[PDB]
Amino acid sequence: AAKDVKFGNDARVKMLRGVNVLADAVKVTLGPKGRNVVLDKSFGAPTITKDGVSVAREIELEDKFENMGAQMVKEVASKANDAAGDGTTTATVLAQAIITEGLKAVAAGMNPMDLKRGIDKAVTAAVEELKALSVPCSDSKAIAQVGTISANSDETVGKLIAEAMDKVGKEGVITVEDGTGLQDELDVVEGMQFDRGYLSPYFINKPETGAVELESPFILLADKKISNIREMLPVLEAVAKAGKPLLIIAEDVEGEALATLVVNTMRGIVKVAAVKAPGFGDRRKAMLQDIATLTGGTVISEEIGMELEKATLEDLGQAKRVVINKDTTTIIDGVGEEAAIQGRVAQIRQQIEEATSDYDREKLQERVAKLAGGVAVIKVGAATEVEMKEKKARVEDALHATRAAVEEGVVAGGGVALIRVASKLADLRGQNEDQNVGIKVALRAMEAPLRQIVLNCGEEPSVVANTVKGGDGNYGYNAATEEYGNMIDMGILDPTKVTRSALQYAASVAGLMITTECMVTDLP
Amino acid sequence: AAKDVKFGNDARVKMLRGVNVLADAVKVTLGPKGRNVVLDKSFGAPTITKDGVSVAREIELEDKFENMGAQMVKEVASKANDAAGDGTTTATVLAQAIITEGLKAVAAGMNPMDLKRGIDKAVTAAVEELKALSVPCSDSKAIAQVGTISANSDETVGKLIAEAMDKVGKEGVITVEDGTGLQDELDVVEGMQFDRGYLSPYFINKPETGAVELESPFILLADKKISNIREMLPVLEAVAKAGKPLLIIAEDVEGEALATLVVNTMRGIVKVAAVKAPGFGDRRKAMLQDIATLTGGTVISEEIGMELEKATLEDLGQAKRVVINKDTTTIIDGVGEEAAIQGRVAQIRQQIEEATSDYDREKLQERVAKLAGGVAVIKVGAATEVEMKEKKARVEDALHATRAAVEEGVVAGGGVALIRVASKLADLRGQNEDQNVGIKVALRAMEAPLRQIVLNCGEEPSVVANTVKGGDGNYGYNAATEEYGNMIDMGILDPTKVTRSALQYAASVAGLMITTECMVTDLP
Amino acid sequence: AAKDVKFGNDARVKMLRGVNVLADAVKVTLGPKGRNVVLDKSFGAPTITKDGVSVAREIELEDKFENMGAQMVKEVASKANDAAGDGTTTATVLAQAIITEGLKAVAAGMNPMDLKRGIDKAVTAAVEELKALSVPCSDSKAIAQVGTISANSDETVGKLIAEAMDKVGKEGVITVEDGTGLQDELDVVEGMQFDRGYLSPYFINKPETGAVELESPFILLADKKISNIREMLPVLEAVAKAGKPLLIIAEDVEGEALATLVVNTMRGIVKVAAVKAPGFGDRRKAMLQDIATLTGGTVISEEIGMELEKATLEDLGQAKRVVINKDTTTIIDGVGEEAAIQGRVAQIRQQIEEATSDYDREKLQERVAKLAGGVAVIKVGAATEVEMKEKKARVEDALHATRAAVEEGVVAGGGVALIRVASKLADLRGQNEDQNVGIKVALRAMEAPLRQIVLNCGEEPSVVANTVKGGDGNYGYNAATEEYGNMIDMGILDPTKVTRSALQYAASVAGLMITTECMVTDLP
Amino acid sequence: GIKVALRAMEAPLRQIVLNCGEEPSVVANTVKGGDGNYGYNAATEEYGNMIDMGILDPTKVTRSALQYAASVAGLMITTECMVTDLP
Ligand SMILES: Nc1ncnc2c1ncn2[C@@H]1O[C@H](COP(=O)(O)OP(=O)(O)O)[C@@H](O)[C@H]1O
Ligand SMILES: Nc1ncnc2c1ncn2[C@@H]1O[C@H](COP(=O)(O)OP(=O)(O)O)[C@@H](O)[C@H]1O
Ligand SMILES: Nc1ncnc2c1ncn2[C@@H]1O[C@H](COP(=O)(O)OP(=O)(O)O)[C@@H](O)[C@H]1O
Ligand SMILES: [Mg+2]
Ligand SMILES: [Mg+2]
Ligand SMILES: [Mg+2]
Repeated sequence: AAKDVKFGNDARVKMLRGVNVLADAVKVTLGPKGRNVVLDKSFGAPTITKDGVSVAREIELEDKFENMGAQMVKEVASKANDAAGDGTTTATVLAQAIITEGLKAVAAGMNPMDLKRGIDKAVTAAVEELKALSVPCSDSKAIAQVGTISANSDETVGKLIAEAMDKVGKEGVITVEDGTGLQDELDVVEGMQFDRGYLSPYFINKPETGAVELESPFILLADKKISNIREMLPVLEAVAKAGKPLLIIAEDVEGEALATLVVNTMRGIVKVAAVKAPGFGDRRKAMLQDIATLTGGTVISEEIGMELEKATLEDLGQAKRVVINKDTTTIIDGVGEEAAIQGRVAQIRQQIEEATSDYDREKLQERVAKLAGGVAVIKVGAATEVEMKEKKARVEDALHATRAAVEEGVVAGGGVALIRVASKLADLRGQNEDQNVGIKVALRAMEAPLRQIVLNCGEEPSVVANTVKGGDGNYGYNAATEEYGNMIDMGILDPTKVTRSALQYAASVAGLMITTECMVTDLP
Repeated sequence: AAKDVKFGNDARVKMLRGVNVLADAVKVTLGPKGRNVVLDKSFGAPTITKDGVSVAREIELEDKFENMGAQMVKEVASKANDAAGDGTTTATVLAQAIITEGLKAVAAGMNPMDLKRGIDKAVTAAVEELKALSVPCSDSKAIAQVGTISANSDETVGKLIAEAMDKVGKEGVITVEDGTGLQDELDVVEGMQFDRGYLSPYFINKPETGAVELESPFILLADKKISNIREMLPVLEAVAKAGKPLLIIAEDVEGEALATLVVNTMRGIVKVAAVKAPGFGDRRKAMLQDIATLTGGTVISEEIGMELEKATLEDLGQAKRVVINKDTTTIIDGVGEEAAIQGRVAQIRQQIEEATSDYDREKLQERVAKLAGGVAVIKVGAATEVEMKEKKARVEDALHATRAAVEEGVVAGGGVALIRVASKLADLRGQNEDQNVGIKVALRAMEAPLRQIVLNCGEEPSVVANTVKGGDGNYGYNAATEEYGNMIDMGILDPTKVTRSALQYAASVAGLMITTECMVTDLP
Repeated sequence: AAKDVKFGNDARVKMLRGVNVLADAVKVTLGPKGRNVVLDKSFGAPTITKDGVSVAREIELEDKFENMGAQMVKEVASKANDAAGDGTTTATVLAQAIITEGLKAVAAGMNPMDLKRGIDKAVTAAVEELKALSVPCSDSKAIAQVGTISANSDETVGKLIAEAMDKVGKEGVITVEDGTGLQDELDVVEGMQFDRGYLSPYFINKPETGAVELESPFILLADKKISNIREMLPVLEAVAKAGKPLLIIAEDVEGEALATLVVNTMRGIVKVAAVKAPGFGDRRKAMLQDIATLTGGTVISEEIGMELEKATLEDLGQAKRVVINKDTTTIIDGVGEEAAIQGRVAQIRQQIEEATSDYDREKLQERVAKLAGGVAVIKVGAATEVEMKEKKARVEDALHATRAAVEEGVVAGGGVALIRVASKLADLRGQNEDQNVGIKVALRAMEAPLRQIVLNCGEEPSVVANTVKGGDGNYGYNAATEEYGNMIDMGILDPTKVTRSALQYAASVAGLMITTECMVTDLP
Repeated sequence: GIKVALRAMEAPLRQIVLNCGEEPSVVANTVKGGDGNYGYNAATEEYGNMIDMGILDPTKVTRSALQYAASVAGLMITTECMVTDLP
């Protein structure tokens, strides 16, 4: 509406303070010695977390100019989380050091626009160095180590995650849920399973819980619900002839079908139970072909060349057995050929490489794992609900970190990789002196993540940093153990992607931010 | 809306004060000499309670940082109540001692994360120690003592509760209601009974108040309302031929069926009364099978290939007698075999262990006890509603305490068990000194519940503790009689579960709380 | 309701200050060394921009009289942006110099109406000089230079845009969208394409992702949607007789027509499917004739003398092949005479030349590019969301700058064109002295854009101005390299249209503003 | 109390370095690494034997300063109450 305007240094100073407030809050949660930050909620209970992205979202400042600086730095932490789900706190630290030094350079009389370019080119060069340093992380011990390091140095977290990734496979789906006990527990689901139970409670086969176990059953898929649509007798009768159980997947099954069905099942004529498809028409219809092909069956195209009666017994899918409860249906193993299993998976590859990425990929891969791999769920122990969210959150960070480490490798932790690369880029130069200073400023900022970790440990950041620089390769300081050695051998590893993303996201916002001459905001 | 941020010691001090305010409110109500807390309600007259959880829920501080501290400690008291329904005041005290000592350790210059690990390791060991100490409470005398101790040393409450648990059984359901008199009274329900009156007021078998007693009745169950679908008479007529009374359970019965029924019943041709099912769709339908199986009858499943007319006299269940009134229907005993009763109970086991837990188990166990055991209701006598709430509240706490004592045994009271276990753990060490101090801090905090009890009695908390520590096993100080002796022999018992839960819940929040470096809250 | 009135100098001073506030905020972003402006909003994330128009739109002042001045100057920046999309910051600067000097003239005892006439006369003469100075930009290198200069001396932007304009042609359409990747990308579309996908997913000719390729298809256009209006069989059969694929464009196609169509396409009867028309009746109907004429087909005018069945195979248009996916339909090349492609284009000239220009031209030219030229889409890379809009914003400025440069030619950059033309007009005299001063003032103001650029550089604007005036023709100062030379040789180019528009738009509003004797506004 | 007194000792060295515009934490760490009279001379920005270089304090002044500092400190540590004239 109405504006308050500041020029040059006055605008940058206020912006810097906003950045410092946001960043200082974020910094205390960086490292094994990192300490928790509590966010005030008026909803039910306060939240205490060591996750940098969560803290950044929450922070808004009373001073409009300072707030604007903080709001812009908020995004780098936000973007880092979006990319790999970890290193958000580290990214914020880099933004803090780049911005502070860059503004200082601007004060010196240098053109910030040139400074951005220096920084941006330095960043591009730094990224290439990170890729060189990055080494594959395919073994279980290394995966555990990244999980352990990511989840505030918890060895158990990394170990459990490593087992999960190993058992489910490369494309498997891993999730984390609240645990009943104080103990961390891993659950693995083998085969094809979904969240819909049986409409006919009455047909219970052996176990209670409403469990339905059909042995060598035929699977029926349809695009229409069945009411008085019981007319499918030659199809069901054919099944009746073989004396085999029938499993039905469709939009819905009505009381008429179930009433007659229950008696047929109860007298032993046919053991048949029906369960509703996954949900939305786009959702269930897409998911039907895979169940059909997996079981060797044929999907009934209601809207096309098929009808309720029209379909021979061979069109039905076959499975060893199924498990049905009120809320869930499990197929033990449908009998289908590998060419069909892979073919269903192969058509999925286009689906995998999708521009949408959010929503489409998450659900779609779940089908993929289920079709040929497996799905794993991790339970987290903790006496209280608040302890539980912190513990679970860190575990998720480790889960994301392992995913990042596998796909793009790992680099030495403790901030050593950024400080080590900075020495390498010492010879980088640009078009003019202002750019050269910008390049140098970016390198200078690289050091900061290392020293924050040490600072949070209540130890002199400068002492540790000087000895670390003096060292070679992966040599660095272990904050937790309070001693010096090879970071990789100690099991402290940062996934390369989070490290890279942190530096690129920090620099990207920082470069433009340092170039701000004029700030525009509302008056009180 | 901007946020207020505090760092380190300033945040921890404010947090501590919030904790102290909440804890001080709770502490005064701890022990035989515990004092009352009055909660102001604009609803009606103010409430007076000695229950710590009730007091904890109410407390919220003007200062946002202090409030945040209190809200976090509020949860330990709240969680304890949810778990066992007692020891909430004791749990809060442990949080008070743990946090005060822990923050002080942080002040010294130690990693809070390490202190928390020390505390957690000590807690895990403490819990295990409690299980060893826990002496089984399988007799009525011990149960009475735990009830009496829970009820702020009210002997009548404890004895009454023991009789209730004894009479109903292990899976029996015990509830407490406000009495219409000044005297405490126990009510026990035998056989199968439900909260539904009779549709036809007109037919009363003999006793007044709508009391219907059918002698050797046949019981009919249905999934249908009856209006102009009276055609079922061949079934009714068959019963008329028999000369036996008919009991009817269905979704509803209307005047056409009721009006014909009334005259047939009025002049003695048939003695038949109809009552509506338990309540909600699958809740009532779920409960129909047990009624019919218990009585040896068959449920007419509309939903299953059966019909209203289709049912023989033999299908109907048989009972010695039933009792009905305007709001209640009771069956003295159905003729059903034990293997079928157990089969119904066995199938209930899945129902027993379920994710829903809250409310589902409460209603589900009601069916369970009703099916083979008994249901007990306790009335509390008080002239005034305010006196009644305090008296009744303590009774419920005692009821929960007995349930906890039966399930997990008991430990010596007066906080002696926690202080006694602490001596055992004096030999517990972690990876480093910071953890060792955390361990030591937890052990130190164990003593506090004992001393708070003594403190409330106007006696030196430290001296009593020193003499109690010098004792063996269950030796301790009895606050009520002001002298030392064997706590178990004096009838002071703490259910193991409440003691265990108190320590675990208190420590879990306390550990996280001491690790707080930054607190964020809204501006004043 | 009530009004505040100010007279003479006080009114002008408040107006001037309002102008100065707006202009000072805008000036900071002018030049290679220009600096960013950050805008705060309650909707999403704060904006960082170097675009003067974006900054101008936001600014509104607390003082009603100052606001009135700022609002009037806001329009010159806005109008310039709307006219050419670039030079908005420079235009604002001219308004600043014109008004400052003009007001000074007002304070000199001069008639403002005459001063305005002098300004207007000087501007008319200046424009003609600009017309003479402009040299056509026809080579790729020069276009790249204008794009690069507009994009704040970013070489990649100029390179990418130069390739695009050359490839799409003069009437082709170039747009910019946010890119998925970090790097900038260019997409070029050949032939005729539209944004509506296929109704039948089942219909995939060969490649996956819903990709359909029909070889030598017959194209059908209709003004109706097919539900149960299935009959068109003799039309369909004729295509079947031919053995060629059929493409259908209409308001809609239903499942009944699609279901039979799917079966028809699978076995081998016909390879045929339909895609929905562009959108609104006038947009789709107006766009139907061109697709039919392009392919040599006839649009079925349900409205006119044509109906469903009434139309043989020859009526249908032809194309070499089409590309169909979920979101788009592409015609590779329709077979039609150029006597008709041009005819569709020729009627378009009235369509191209009209008052609406916004909405109408974008969509209409889009058709034009598709009909005879090419369409290019540019994707913008950036690590972060804030970087992405700044990068993208500048790219649009370059896109518009290149469009302006090709249409009207280019002039030397750095503001040298205006300073050089001012010397030329040094002998222009009006009716009287007051006008002569007004003229002289406009010439004086021309110099300012050059010096503002130098001022942001951290160098003395006056020293550069004196040296540049002393020089000849295109001689000027390069802010980026800090040295003098030939601006054209350097590659610093100003499209004539942005330069001309800036000067005329600034002057038009400025002349009126200096004329003010009294200002009326609401009370504070 | 012991730790408080031992690290309190560091303050004058660090103060010297701080005044000079040098990092006290860095200088002190290296000086600790050395032995005897070895240390950093703020005036010349060099490390070695401070006494040989030309920087030293009498033992009596160093001792007296340290003991007086501790003596006054202990009195403040033990001071429960203060009494003064109104503002
Ligand atoms: N025990 C440790 N010793 C040395 N460095 C560590 C240790 N644990 C973690 N780090 C490092 O410090 C970084 C930040 O820790 P973290 O809180 O997880 O931040 P993110 O939240 O990961 O920025 C890690 O990415 C890693 O390089
Ligand atoms: N007469 C007593 N003598 C010694 N200890 C007692 C006596 N009565 C109760 N206690 C103890 O003090 C604790 C707290 O009493 P209570 O008010 O019931 O708190 P909860 O509400 O149980 O925290 C008991 O759990 C028990 O161990
Ligand atoms: N590197 C440069 N050296 C000299 N002059 C430049 C340079 N870059 C841009 N200019 C000039 O200064 C003007 C303003 O730059 P710009 O920020 O793009 O403003 P607009 O936003 O174009 O007013 C340009 O139109 C051009 O004439
Ligand atoms: Mg991490
Ligand atoms: Mg109690
Ligand atoms: Mg521009």
